Parts: sequence; C-alpha cells; structure tokens
Amino acid sequence: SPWFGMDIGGTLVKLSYFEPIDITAEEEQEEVESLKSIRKYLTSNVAYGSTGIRDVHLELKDLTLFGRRGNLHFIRFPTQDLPTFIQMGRDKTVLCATGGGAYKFEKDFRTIGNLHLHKLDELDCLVKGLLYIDSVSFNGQAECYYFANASEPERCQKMPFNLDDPYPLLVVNIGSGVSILAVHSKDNYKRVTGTSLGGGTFLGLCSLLTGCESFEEALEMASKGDSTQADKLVRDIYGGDYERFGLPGWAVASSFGNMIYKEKRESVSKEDLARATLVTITNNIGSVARMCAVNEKINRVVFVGNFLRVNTLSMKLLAYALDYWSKGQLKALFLEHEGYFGAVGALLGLPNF
Amino acid sequence: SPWFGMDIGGTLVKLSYFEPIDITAEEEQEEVESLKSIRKYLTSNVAYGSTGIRDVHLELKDLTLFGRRGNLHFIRFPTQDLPTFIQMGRDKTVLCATGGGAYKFEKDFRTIGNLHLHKLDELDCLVKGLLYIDSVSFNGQAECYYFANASEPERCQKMPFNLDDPYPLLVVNIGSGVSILAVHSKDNYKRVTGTSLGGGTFLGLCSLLTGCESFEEALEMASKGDSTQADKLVRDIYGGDYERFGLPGWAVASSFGNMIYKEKRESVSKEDLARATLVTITNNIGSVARMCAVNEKINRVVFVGNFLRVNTLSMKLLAYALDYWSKGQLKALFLEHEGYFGAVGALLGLPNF
Ligand SMILES: Nc1ncnc2c1ncn2[C@@H]1O[C@H](COP(=O)(O)OP(=O)(O)NP(=O)(O)O)[C@@H](O)[C@H]1O
Ligand SMILES: Nc1ncnc2c1ncn2[C@@H]1O[C@H](COP(=O)(O)OP(=O)(O)NP(=O)(O)O)[C@@H](O)[C@H]1O
Ligand SMILES: CC(C)c1ccc(NC(=O)N2C=CN(c3ccc(C#N)nn3)CC2)cc1
Ligand SMILES: CC(C)c1ccc(NC(=O)N2C=CN(c3ccc(C#N)nn3)CC2)cc1
Ligand SMILES: [Cl-]
Ligand SMILES: [Cl-]
Ligand SMILES: [Mg+2]
Ligand SMILES: [Mg+2]
Repeated sequence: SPWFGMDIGGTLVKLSYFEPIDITAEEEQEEVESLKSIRKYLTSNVAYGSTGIRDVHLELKDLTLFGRRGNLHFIRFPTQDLPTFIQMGRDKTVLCATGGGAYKFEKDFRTIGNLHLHKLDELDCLVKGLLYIDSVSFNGQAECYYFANASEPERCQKMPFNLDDPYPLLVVNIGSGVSILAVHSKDNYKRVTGTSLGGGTFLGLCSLLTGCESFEEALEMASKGDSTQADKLVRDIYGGDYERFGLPGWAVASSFGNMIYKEKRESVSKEDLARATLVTITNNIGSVARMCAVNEKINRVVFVGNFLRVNTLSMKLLAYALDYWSKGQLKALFLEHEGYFGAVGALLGLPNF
Repeated sequence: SPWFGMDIGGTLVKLSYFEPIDITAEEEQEEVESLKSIRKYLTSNVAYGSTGIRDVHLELKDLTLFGRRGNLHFIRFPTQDLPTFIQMGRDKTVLCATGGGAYKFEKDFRTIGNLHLHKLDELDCLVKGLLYIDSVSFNGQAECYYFANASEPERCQKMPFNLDDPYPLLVVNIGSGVSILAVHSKDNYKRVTGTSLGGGTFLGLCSLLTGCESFEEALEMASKGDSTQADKLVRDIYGGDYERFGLPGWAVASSFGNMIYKEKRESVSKEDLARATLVTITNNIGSVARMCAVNEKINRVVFVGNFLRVNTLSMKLLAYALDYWSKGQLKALFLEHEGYFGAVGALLGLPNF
C-alpha cells in the first residue's frame, strides 16, 4: 500500500506522499499494476485534474522514513473537490487522516472498499509534522526562517533560523480560521485560543468587496492597493500621533473606518479594498498572537497554514508588526512547508496501525 | 460662561452641558442675553439643526456640581458637522475638550475669539467620567448593569450591578476603534492594548456590503439576518463539534468563510451580511477583552462607547460570549451613559482652569 498522510481542512486538502526510491528487483516485479500506476501518475504529473497541484519545490529528497529511502511529496487540492478524489479512488491502503474533514467525510472514505481510515487530531499532527520537518531539514537548508531587520525596508531580508531546542514555541495556524498553540515539549502542548478572523475571512470578504475569483488574484489586487484609502488612521483622528500612549500617526485606528463616508466609498478602488482586507486580517492575527505570547511567556511565534503561501505581503507585515508592537520582544518565524505539517504528522502516525 | 465638556471623537462629538437650576433673582438679571439664549436653545430643543441630538432619557436631574444644583445634559452630533457647530459659535467661555479632535481641531476652536481651549486626555477623561457618573447614580438607579443568566435566553434579563469598590476594572472603549484599559485605582490605570476592529469597521464594512445609510439601519438589517449564511461554523468543517478542544459545532470557525463560494455569495442577503459583520466585530472585541482580562487578572469587564448604543444584539452577544468562553470566570458589564464618559470627565476638569 502507498504511504499517504492527509489533512482535510475546511478549504484545502493537503496530502503528503512518500515515494520509495530503493525499490529492489524482486520488489519491482512483485508490485501490483495499480500500485505501479499510482506511483507513476503522482510522480510524472505536477497538475492532477483541474485543481490538484504538486508543490515540487517543497519535495524532500532521499529521506529515510520507516527504514526506507524515498522522496516526500506535497500535494494540495480544494476540499470542494474531495468527491472527485474519492471517485478516482474507487476506480480499478491505510489512510491516516486529520483535519475536520477526517470526521466529516469519514463515511465517504469508507466507500473505498477494504480501505482503513485512521483519524488523527488536527493539532497533534501539526505539532508532530512541524517538529519532524524541521529536524530532517529542507534538503539541508533551514526549514525555519525570519525577516532580519524587519523594521527597516532597505535591510529587511529573509534569513534562516535555528529550532534545535524548539521549546517553548507559539504556533499560529492560519487556515480558514486561526488556532493558536503553546508548545512546551514534544508531548506537552495546548491550544491557547483561536480566532475566526483567518484566511477564509480574507478570501470571503475580498470576494464580496472586489469580485476576485482566486486567492492569488486577491493577493495581486492587494499588492496594487492602498489600505489607507479605506482605513481610518490615528492621524485622521488626532491630526498626528497620539503621543501619550505611544500610538504613531500611521497606526490603524479603525479598519475600514473611512468607509462610513459615502464619498470615500465611491472613490475607493477594488485594489484598495483588497489591501485593507489583507492588512486588517493580518494585523488582527499578529495582535492576537502577541497577546497570547505575552500571556504564555513565549517569545518565539511561528506562523503556519496556507494563508501565508505565496503571500510575502502578510509575512512582512507580520514580521514588522510583531516586532514593532512587542517593542522587539517577540520574533516572527516562518516555515517553508507552511501548510503541510498536519499531512506530514498524519503520515507519521502510520506505524501505530 | 456656560459649563460644557466636549469629547471630539473620530465619528461623534459628545457634549455634556450643566444647566443650573438654582439661578437667583440677581443672577437672572445680571446674565447676558447670549448666555440666556444658549441655555434656552439647548433646553427647549431636543434636535439641534439636522444632526444634533439631545439624549433626554440620560439627563441627570438635580445634580450638585461645583457647588451648584443643576441638570446634566448629554448631546451628540457627527464630528463631520463640527464646522457647523463652530460657525454657530462665531455668531453673536472655557472649553474643556478631549478626544482626538481636541488636537486636530484646536486651531478651529480658536477662531472663536476669547475662547480658551484646554485639551485633556481621551482616557483620563473616560476614567474620571465613568467613576463620577456611577458614584452619583442614574437619578437614583444603578448606572451599571449586566445580563443575568446570559447563557439562557428564557432567563436572560438586564439587572443592576454595584461598583462601589470599582477596582480593579477592565474598561473596553468601543468607538471607531477599541481601546482597552486596566483601571487599578482612581489614579492608577493603563491602556493595555487596543484593536482597530471597532464600531467604524462594523459601519464601514456594512455600508460597503449592504448599502445601509445609517448606523441604525445597519442594526435593523442585522436584526433580520442570519450570520451563519456567511460564516463557516465548526460544524461545517468537522460535521459537528470539535470535541477534543471543547469547540461547539456552532462556534464560528471562519468569519465570512462561506463567502469563498460563488454560489453562496449569490444567495446571501444584505441582512445576512449585516448580521455577520456585527457578529464578527462583536465576537472579536469580546475575545480580545477576554485575553486582556485573563492577562491583567481582572474579572470585571465593562464595555462603553457608542458602538453599543441602541445595540442590544451586540450587548447580549457580548454578555453571552464573554461568559461562555471564559467558562463563567468573567462578567460583561454595561453602563447607561455608554458614550458620554469622556465628555463628562472633560467637564470635571473645569476647576483646574
Ligand atoms: N489555492 C488556494 N485556494 C484557497 N485558499 C488558498 C489557496 N492558497 C492559499 N489559500 C489561503 O489559505 C487558506 C487555507 O489555509 P489552510 O491552512 O489549508 O486551511 P484549512 O486546513 O483548509 N482550514 P481549517 O479547517 O481551518 O484548518 C485560505 O483561507 C486562503 O486564505
Ligand atoms: N448616530 C451614529 N452615527 C455614527 N455612528 C454611530 C451612531 N450611533 C452609534 N454609532 C456607533 O458608534 C461608533 C462611534 O462611537 P464613539 O464612542 O462615539 O466613537 P468616537 O469617540 O467617535 N471614535 P474614537 O476617536 O475612536 O474614540 C460608530 O463607529 C458606530 O459604530
Ligand atoms: C484611541 C483610538 C482612536 C484608537 C483605537 C485603536 C487604535 N489602534 C490600536 O490601538 N492598535 C493597537 C495594536 N495594533 C497591533 C497591530 C499588529 C500587532 C502585531 N503583531 N499588534 N498590534 C493594532 C492597532 C488606535 C487608536
Ligand atoms: C480548528 C479550526 C477549524 C478552528 C479555528 C478557529 C475557531 N474559532 C475559535 O477558536 N474561536 C475561539 C474563541 N471565540 C470567542 C468568541 C467570543 C469571545 C468573547 N467574549 N471569546 N472567544 C472565537 C472563536 C474554531 C475552529
Ligand atoms: Cl479511527
Ligand atoms: Cl491646553
Ligand atoms: Mg487546517
Ligand atoms: Mg471616543
């Protein structure tokens, strides 16, 4: 049976697949053609149907797992298209699955005869997956990185970051919504809180406000926008800084607060609204992460989940905001395999079955 | 000179006016007609021009202030119309002013000749005003109230609440944005944090999403809406509860998260979107207030500012959410003179000048 781990989220399904590369002569002859065809289909294509994507740049090559050498592949598709994936699965296997859809779609996976579904917790898998990928490294490079001198744009640059002793750690999982975890040891972690203002809020509001049809298009619009056209800033209320409580004139006082004026609503652009949505969501996540960090006494905050994939705007905004508002006490950290840790952690549960 | 205190906010100007009622015979003869006409205009009208409103139901009658008996009046109008107010002021006085507009519009107030402007801090005035109004009571009734048994709708009802020893206290000021204060004594308080997701976000987003033309109309739309048409709930992701971390199926997992689907965007109503906006803003304020309370070790959280005026939906939502998510550890408290404490606190600064 092929070695998959699957994280079925509210929005995206994430799949980790281990391709063995030490297949012996006897093994190659003694494998059933369906097993052969699966491996071939997955490794010879980078688009699967109309919505599956293999993130080739994330592949972990020559990894030793369960005593075999192979390549770890990372694949994603919309949860909306899971029926299609399951239908392909019934054409002519132990599936470790996590995320909410491991429960919601349990009965659907069992339409695949003789398939054994083992459900694993969405956040145990996250923790296990994150610690594992960082421990094996990203093909010899750091899995973890930050933005050095994030306060200064002429200096701000991605730099690797070492997590050899990775405790304690605040993990901020930005999916559809947000889960915040305090990780004290490999076996000791709790969900501190969460927020419902997450990746799905950005995409949903953006679609309502601008008609964008994709996450990527929403980000493209936002990169061309000016969020201060929609937001009311401290200087719009004070005429400058609010010096007494150290609030700079440029801080947002009211997100979308300038949209209470009909004349401003009529002159704001879709790009402006896309950017204000991104900035509003991103700043609220950073602020919540900051309050949790201070309360949990944790100064390393790592952001994961697919809201940040191909999203340097939000990453730089988080790097700069966390550092500025914490007066340099907290560090914003990021991971190359952003959205896949649950899928990896599920795959790692395989020996338990 | 008449006794005013003024809080010029990003959205609303709030004005407290003390009408003396012990005017003696000699005093009545020795008052200039302009002073007479001001007092008459203010006490014989409840609408001032097209946008000024006197909140008659909030009046404090037979109050002793600065050694005189009088009535304390509460008046509001949009900051957008302050030029009109200032123009009336130049037709044929010491003004204690707070809020951001005391700085932004300082030079405008000085176009009123021989007028002395004394700027006071937006949050010192809040604290002083709140403690004062509660101490003199609301014409003998409690200024402070909560919703008893807010978890149970057949039981949930407004009940008075005593603040005779009002420390410590978490004050959540929901204006355009949100300021959160930890009040340890009459003289010892700090701004813990704030959020830019406040009253202006509700009104701005609502106007963009539904075309509503007033705060009151936005609330009317929201009262008829179903926020779960726009929001993705825990049960939409899991198929029910997320039992492992105590998240009920009905909790919002992603605000507006169902709006990523074109078919749902096409079937959602304006009322649904108004309600989802209110619920999104209100829950985020409550969650932030909860994290600050836990971090500051304060279990009484009082919500003020005009986002909650004529807004029982948000109040009940805050009462229920704070109690549910804090497992009953925190109490949501409300004050009858919600938006006026800064204006009162400014008026109380009068002897200092
Ligand atoms: N191709 C894409 N399609 C949709 N959303 C995308 C895409 N790329 C990035 N995103 C963003 O990533 C978010 C989903 O991140 P992800 O970590 O996969 O969440 P999830 O696991 O599906 N949801 P959850 O059930 O809350 O854990 C979306 O809300 C978008 O903001
Ligand atoms: N008649 C109204 N007009 C406008 N907004 C109203 C009205 N009634 C209630 N509101 C709400 O009350 C909010 C303003 O509350 P308020 O406490 O007066 O803020 P502010 O002092 O003007 N702003 P700030 O500079 O941040 O302190 C608005 O954002 C609306 O959500
Ligand atoms: C006084 C009133 C006009 C007002 C109300 C609200 C604000 N606004 C704030 O008070 N904010 C505080 C913290 N902010 C962030 C942003 C990112 C991160 C991270 N990471 N942390 N905090 C948001 C803005 C100002 C004036
Ligand atoms: C697991 C994933 C699908 C997910 C992500 C986010 C959520 N959502 C939450 O985790 N929330 C936590 C606290 N909530 C509130 C609300 C009001 C108050 C007050 N007062 N406090 N907290 C918001 C929702 C669920 C699943
Ligand atoms: Cl199982
Ligand atoms: Cl002054
Ligand atoms: Mg997820
Ligand atoms: Mg105010």
